[PDB]
Amino acid sequence: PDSLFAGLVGEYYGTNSQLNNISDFRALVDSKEADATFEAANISYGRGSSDVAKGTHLQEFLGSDASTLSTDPGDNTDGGIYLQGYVYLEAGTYNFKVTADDGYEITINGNPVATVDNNQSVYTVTHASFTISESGYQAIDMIWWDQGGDYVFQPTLSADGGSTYFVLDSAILSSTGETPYT
Ligand SMILES: O[C@@H]1[C@H](O)[C@H](O)CO[C@H]1O
Ligand SMILES: [Ca+2]
Ligand SMILES: [Ca+2]
Ligand SMILES: [Ca+2]
Ligand SMILES: [Ca+2]
Repeated sequence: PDSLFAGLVGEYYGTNSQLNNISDFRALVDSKEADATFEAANISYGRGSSDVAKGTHLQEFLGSDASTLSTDPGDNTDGGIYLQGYVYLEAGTYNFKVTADDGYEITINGNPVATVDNNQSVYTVTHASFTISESGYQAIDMIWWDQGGDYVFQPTLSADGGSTYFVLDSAILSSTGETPYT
């Protein structure tokens, strides 16, 4: 049985190898069990300095979500997160606008909808629009990593053509696709 909560299933992975791109982080996820798990209920993390994978920087980064950490990871030089679950969206057009250091990839219903395939100091990209064909819980996943140094990750989503944006949080997230009453 998987727990039902108003959030995405979060996994954190650390490494002492360099993360240069999405492929490197995905390979890290493939390589071992998560160094920690958590509930991603308010997906607006950071900013901080001095490596997300060192000390208590991950806790600080995750903020409001860190109280659900399964463990306190040890130090690593590089690290990142893999989030998966569901997001309630009505049928229509949407686009992400994401602030991040380093890179990331967000997919909805298996298709990438926001990609930065490289390291970067903090930068905000307004991504291309995508459509949702049927109202309901949509499958969503995210990866994000830090190669070192500073770190931040705030995807925001617009339903109104880029006029307003919102953070993905417990209002609309579901870990399993069932309706959370938590
Ligand atoms: O956080 C930043 C970014 O990772 C950049 O790519 C290299 O410098 C680090 O300090
Ligand atoms: Ca794994
Ligand atoms: Ca730690
Ligand atoms: Ca590094
Ligand atoms: Ca960084």
